[PDB]
Amino acid sequence: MKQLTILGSTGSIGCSTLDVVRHNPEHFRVVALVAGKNVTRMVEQCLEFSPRYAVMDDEASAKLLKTMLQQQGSRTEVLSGQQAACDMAALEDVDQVMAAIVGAAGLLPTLAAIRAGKTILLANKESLVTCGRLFMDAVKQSKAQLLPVDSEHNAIFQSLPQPIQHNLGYADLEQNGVVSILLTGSGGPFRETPLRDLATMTPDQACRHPNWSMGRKISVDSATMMNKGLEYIEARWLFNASASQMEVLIHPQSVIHSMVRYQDGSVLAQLGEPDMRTPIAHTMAWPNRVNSGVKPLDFCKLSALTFAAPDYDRYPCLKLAMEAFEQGQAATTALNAANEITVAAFLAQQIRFTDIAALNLSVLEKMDMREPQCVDDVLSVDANAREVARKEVMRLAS
Amino acid sequence: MKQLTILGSTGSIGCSTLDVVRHNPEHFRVVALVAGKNVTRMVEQCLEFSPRYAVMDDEASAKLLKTMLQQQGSRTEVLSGQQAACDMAALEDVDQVMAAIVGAAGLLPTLAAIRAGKTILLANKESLVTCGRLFMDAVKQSKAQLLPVDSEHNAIFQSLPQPIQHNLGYADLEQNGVVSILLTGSGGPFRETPLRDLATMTPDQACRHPNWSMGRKISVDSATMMNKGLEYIEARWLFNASASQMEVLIHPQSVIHSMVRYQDGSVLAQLGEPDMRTPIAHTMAWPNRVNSGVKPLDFCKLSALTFAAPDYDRYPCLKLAMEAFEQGQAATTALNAANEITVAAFLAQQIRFTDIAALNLSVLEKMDMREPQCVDDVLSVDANAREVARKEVMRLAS
Ligand SMILES: O=CN(O)CCCP(=O)(O)O
Ligand SMILES: O=CN(O)CCCP(=O)(O)O
Repeated sequence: MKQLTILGSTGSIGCSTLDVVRHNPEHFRVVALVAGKNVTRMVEQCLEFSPRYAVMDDEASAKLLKTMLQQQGSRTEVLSGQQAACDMAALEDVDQVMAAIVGAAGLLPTLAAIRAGKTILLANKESLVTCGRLFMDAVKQSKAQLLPVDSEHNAIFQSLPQPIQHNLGYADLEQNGVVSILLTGSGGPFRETPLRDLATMTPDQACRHPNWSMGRKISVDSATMMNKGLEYIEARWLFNASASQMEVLIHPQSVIHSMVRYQDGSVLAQLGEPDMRTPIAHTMAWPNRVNSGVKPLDFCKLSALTFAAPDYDRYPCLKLAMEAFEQGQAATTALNAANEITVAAFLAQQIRFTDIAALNLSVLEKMDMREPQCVDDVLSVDANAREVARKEVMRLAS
Repeated sequence: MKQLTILGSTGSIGCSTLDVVRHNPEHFRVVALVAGKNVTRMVEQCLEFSPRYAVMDDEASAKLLKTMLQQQGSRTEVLSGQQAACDMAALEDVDQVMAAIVGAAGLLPTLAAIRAGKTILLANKESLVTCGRLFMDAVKQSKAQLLPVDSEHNAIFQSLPQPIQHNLGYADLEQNGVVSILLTGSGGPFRETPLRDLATMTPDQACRHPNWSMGRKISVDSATMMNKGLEYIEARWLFNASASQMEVLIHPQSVIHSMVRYQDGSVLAQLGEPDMRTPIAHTMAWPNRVNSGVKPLDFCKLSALTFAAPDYDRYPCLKLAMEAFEQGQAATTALNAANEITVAAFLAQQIRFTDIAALNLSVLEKMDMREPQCVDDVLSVDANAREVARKEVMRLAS
């Protein structure tokens, strides 16, 4: 049996993970849950799965949680704060850590799992994006295996040969017959919205994906295709791909999740319901398989599958991300940080949908700092870009 | 370097194989070519690749070939007949045998390659279909590895886990996380032809596939979906799949070549240009890859990808094949044999398109023989069904 620390347990991916545990009680045990402020969701999960430990980011949420747990008589112990999360990620009995915190705040707990040599179920793209080569070196240095949970990188992983799967980020694509990695592709809810209407789209419209049901941050990123931008950066580290070994396609139907192009002309792809339980279950059971709760994809009830090149006038954030990778790690760390601040500002009705790409661009220009040489440098660049992004947001606020 | 005997070299798959050798002269050498009666094509191939040996099925064709080769001064030696083909398949220096003869006539040379422990690039579905468990036992008994060349089984193979790839036909699908195998799917050139017009379709119309450019036999089988019927039978042996582990879909665009359904909801698929060089190159280079001459699939210039359940009123041959597998090996051997005779009769303008399924059904009913216990029994059943099918054809001739 394999035992779990879930980072970001109350989130969309966290809840999907627990649903896989739920369907496979004889294969998977949760030792620790880590979350932020959603106390009701966390109390549901603690009462259901009886984890050894539960961590909340702030102490007030931890107290509310503990009060309810000791009333019901739960054996689950409650802690709070970032260091507690890092300790939960490194517990001896833990085999796998689901890294599903949103944003760069997930970085330190994820790195702690990595240093403890844990199998990392990686669903926190912002951490690899913001940390890059330093993240990949921490993985190589330790006994840890990365297993991509994000739907796209998971599909790529499944469609890659074993020498790459077993040496992720360090193996040579070309020697293993890989020509390129095909990153798809939904296009968001406004793929067919007139360009000139984009600025009037509300947070609720942006968070309503036709196919996916995920968190608000990721839904907005899908709308701007910053999600694909972040995944483009991440895929380059995870799979050791150059710019010429990356293609980005829009696939509106979200059936194909991504693909790998080989030298003989073959393209290998993963398909399925747009449901995170599938890629999560893939990583948790790898190299075997388990039921994930997701039913068989019915090919006779599908929409016709299409593809299209991304239009950078529609999706300026994609351009920003792809070019940030070329500009280096400081620009990338700062882009991620800015986008966290501007997406939050959009969701809090402080700026418009199209202001995200505008202010992200502005922050990048105003950033003037050196390439990070360590994790502390990554965090200084992050914190600084957050400060500049907050100032820029105030630039377009009522 | 790997060295080749090609069985059926002058055919569509044979020519596609030689094109892969052509693009990879430093990886692949042809020791022997085996063909039938197409002397011009065979002389082209002998003069180009300078094989050690060339075999033609009849002695008159061998003579015409030899006359031209010794005029030009070629070192290639010419032989004729079936036993010669079997010897070519077992030469010491041969590493791989492309089994690309059409029909059950390919059986004996393919079995000779198998007994010699050769890597079998298997593109002769009629042989496995007609020989079944006996074929798979010959493979298991010897040192031979099957590598499926047919576009569909190749796609399945690429989309299967390594434990299955390395123990093909004997490994358990369910233990390796496989729920089912999804066999696709073109539907032929008459997929959208009114049912009532099918009977007026000519051989030239039947042989014009929108996507594939292959031999006449396989093109007619694609039109009736007997191709899928034969591939259904073959896939059950190759992948150790039961009836409940097989799904058959129409995919009109021939981009997806087939798929594998896993327990967590994942579906793995191979995609590409509908071009046999790709699956051929996959098998020849396995577990590595080579350029096959096929260019990268352009997803931005594709038709929208669709799927549909097969309609047995449109494709009665599919029903015949799927039910023949249940009826056992004699019925299957006899169905294949009948279909070879009736497809030939259709191409020779002796019967109509729709007469293929009718006479195939008739032959099956008239067959009354025991399940084959050995290869000789397989050939008696085959020869007998050919005789009955010829008689039935005469039933509807002018
Ligand atoms: O893990 C799943 N995702 O990343 C969501 C994909 C939505 P997009 O294709 O619009 O980025
Ligand atoms: O190897 C390639 N084929 O089998 C040709 C497929 C044509 P179909 O899908 O109509 O059977």
